[PDB]
Amino acid sequence: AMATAVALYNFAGEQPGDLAFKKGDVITILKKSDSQNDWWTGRTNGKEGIFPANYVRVS
Repeated sequence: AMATAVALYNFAGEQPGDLAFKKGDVITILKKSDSQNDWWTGRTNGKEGIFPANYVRVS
């Protein structure tokens, strides 16, 4: 099934297409790369968008 990750920090998701979340939220990964320097794509509590990979820890 899809990868999931725990948010290590808040992210305000302030630009278009971003996913906002809070520390401790469980993010469903829609698509990721193999790198911590990239922008990954996720979903949490009914919204979706992009966020910095290093803000989460894949479970």
